Amino acid sequence: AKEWGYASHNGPDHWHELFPNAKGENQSPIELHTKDIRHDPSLQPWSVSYDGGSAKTILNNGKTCHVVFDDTYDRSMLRGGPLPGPYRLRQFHLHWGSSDDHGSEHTVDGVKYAAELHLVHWNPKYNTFKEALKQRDGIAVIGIFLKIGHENGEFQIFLDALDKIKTKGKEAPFTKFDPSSLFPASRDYWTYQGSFTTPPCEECIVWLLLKEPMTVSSDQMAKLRSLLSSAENEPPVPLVSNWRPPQPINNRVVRASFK
Ligand SMILES: [Zn+2]
Repeated sequence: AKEWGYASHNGPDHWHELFPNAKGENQSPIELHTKDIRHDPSLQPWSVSYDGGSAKTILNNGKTCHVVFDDTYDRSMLRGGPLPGPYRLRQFHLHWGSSDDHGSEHTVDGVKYAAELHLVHWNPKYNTFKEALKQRDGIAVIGIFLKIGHENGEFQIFLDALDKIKTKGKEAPFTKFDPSSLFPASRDYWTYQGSFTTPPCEECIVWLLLKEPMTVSSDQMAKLRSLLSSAENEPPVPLVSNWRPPQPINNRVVRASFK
């Protein structure tokens, strides 16, 4: 089946061998150059209504750790911004690096953070997460950068569950958790259209990148890259890094919601 990873043989540069989309015009991530970004005053603020009761499970597919929500009906919503309507929250996951100096996927003015958080939502108008993947506005992603600093007690809630899913395939119950408690003070954002940063890299993403990072400690970052990519019974391979290099911007325009 689909065979990819982040190693030198199944890494980012070889993905296009098994997945064609990896060569489209609208791939992510990209690098943000504020000098080229104008403030679009037509952009409205965004808002969420998360039902912490919609959290179901936490799993380690060996590529990253996810947190799945019940998106079979309107429970945890995201609305506003450049969104044609409200979207359902499906899940979140992290990309990180080997050290605190790098790790994010998007970079601003040449600056890379320690990690990047992705909250994936989809448009109910398209009936079906699978069917939404076929539309340029099927998915909506909140992107949160992570910088090192004081320890985040909110984010810590989530980390205490990692133990239960150390290896690939693991999966455990994870309920009553509202990811909005991680959002930073400011809600100002960049926005552009792109794709998934993992195969099959569908170009169905409207991106909402926050200008302000959430802060976390190194102890917490360390915990994150202590997860294993190998299966429960296999030579333990640490999950060191799962970020994709920045792709070509092409003719895309990245709009700002702030001045
Ligand atoms: Zn992602």
